[PDB]
Amino acid sequence: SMPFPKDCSQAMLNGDTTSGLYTIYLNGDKAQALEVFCDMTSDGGGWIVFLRRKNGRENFYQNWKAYAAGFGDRREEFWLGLDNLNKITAQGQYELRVDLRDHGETAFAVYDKFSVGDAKTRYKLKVEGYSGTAGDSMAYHNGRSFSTFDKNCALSYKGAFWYRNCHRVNLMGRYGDNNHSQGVNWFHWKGHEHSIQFAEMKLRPSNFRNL
Ligand SMILES: Cc1nccn1Cc1cccc(C#N)c1
Repeated sequence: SMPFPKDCSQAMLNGDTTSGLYTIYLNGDKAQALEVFCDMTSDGGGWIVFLRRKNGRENFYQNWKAYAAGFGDRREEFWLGLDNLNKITAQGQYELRVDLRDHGETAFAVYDKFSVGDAKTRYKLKVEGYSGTAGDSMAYHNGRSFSTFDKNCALSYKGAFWYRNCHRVNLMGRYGDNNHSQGVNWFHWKGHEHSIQFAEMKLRPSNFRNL
């Protein structure tokens, strides 16, 4: 095993094959411990989950400092934090996976290249290299800074995202809200008038597929 695994891929190769909470260490530094949820089953596992929607119990209409730091219950609905995402994606070349489920239907999106810039970039999104079944709804968002109501799409849709004008993805939107663009949306799968029951966003090294 590795003593200070820097993501869920290094924690999995540590032979831990059960999904759940694991400690990772940013840059492999024992002083930068972070508790994460590892999805060890989806497409080979080793995924850090950074967003989960499943029941509408958690409030996602939260401010910049909350989106920077992270919030929620890692075992249920939560947001990992933009500072964490910046520090993880800085460690190497990461891939994004999005898993969606609604009334028994599932879809997914993978982006071969995924990064989140630091606070001086207002946590700029990079997403490239789409494959999957959900439809490429992140392309619209590529290169955009993060937006919250206090730093306006976040206000208009009462959510937070790498908003443009405004969204094709709104996975931090209002749970079960089928009103146009208000809900947990992935436009090129279920449009803007259908809030998705279950959503996870997760990341791991892009080279994991053949390591
Ligand atoms: C540890 C801590 N103190 C304040 C904010 N955070 C970050 C946080 C909170 C809840 C869930 C996640 C995840 N994943 C991250």
